[PDB]
Amino acid sequence: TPGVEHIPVVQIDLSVPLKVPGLPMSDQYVKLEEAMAILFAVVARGTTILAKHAWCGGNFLEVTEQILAKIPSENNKLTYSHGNYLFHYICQDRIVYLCITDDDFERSRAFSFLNEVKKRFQTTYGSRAQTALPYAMNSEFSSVLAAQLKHHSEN
Amino acid sequence: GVEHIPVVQIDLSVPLKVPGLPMSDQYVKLEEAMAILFAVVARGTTILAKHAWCGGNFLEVTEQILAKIPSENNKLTYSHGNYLFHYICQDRIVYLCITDDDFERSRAFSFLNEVKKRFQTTYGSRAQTALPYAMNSEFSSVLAAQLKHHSE
Ligand SMILES: [Pr+3]
Ligand SMILES: [Pr+3]
Repeated sequence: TPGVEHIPVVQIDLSVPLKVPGLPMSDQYVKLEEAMAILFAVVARGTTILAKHAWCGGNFLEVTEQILAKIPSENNKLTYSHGNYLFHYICQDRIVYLCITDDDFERSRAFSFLNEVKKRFQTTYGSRAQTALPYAMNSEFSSVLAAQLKHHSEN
Repeated sequence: GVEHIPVVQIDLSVPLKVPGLPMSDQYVKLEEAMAILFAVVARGTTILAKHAWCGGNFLEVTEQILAKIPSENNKLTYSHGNYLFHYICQDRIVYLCITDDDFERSRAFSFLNEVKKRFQTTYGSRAQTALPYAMNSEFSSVLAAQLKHHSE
């Protein structure tokens, strides 16, 4: 095969630079197909959902009802693993902030998302969340959830 | 950081189904010196065939690249971040590929010359006029085969 240093290498700028999916540590790694990020997010109290949002199709409420039934009411944080998906939540003052993500998504990014959502939900709705009825916050908040889902799934 | 937070296996009666996602997660350790990641044939800003080997915003970037390339014949490599973009423009048709920053450029241009030869013998003068993605269904697989070959 022939010779090429007569051909220069030019530095250029890009508005949207190239992002190859890989791993969050090392950079000799590539995924041969797409990684997806946060698929679904829900705020709940115990077994009662208050707001939600999904990015695409999925039996998210079916699964969410099964999850919430398992989570203890005492404060804590945790990740559940099933098939190719992970479920991350924070329970605080009995309110659960949960999301569902590709197995290939960085957990730390997931919990940052959850902390952010919590901060906004708590500043927006305060004590109301302790008593509010099913889906009470959904019409207003789902769109907050959708914007954060987008934000944290890119950057 | 979240290493302290455990990861627990659970079981479900009715498990999660999300249609429209890829069948699996395949990660490779990257042959930085033998890894052509993407290849595209275009006329000016109009793409005619393409093929990607791995995940990436290749069409996003490709639109930004083609915008920069002058129409007169020439060959060149562009550098951005950890990647290089190598092209041959000939009779306005652009043959471009994307690779790591440490890849052997001579291998890239060999690939590009090969692809050009085939595209030109297969499609001849059509390339001057053919509509967007017109050659893609049939040629992407030629691109994929050569991509595989020149990466090994
Ligand atoms: Pr996956
Ligand atoms: Pr490198």
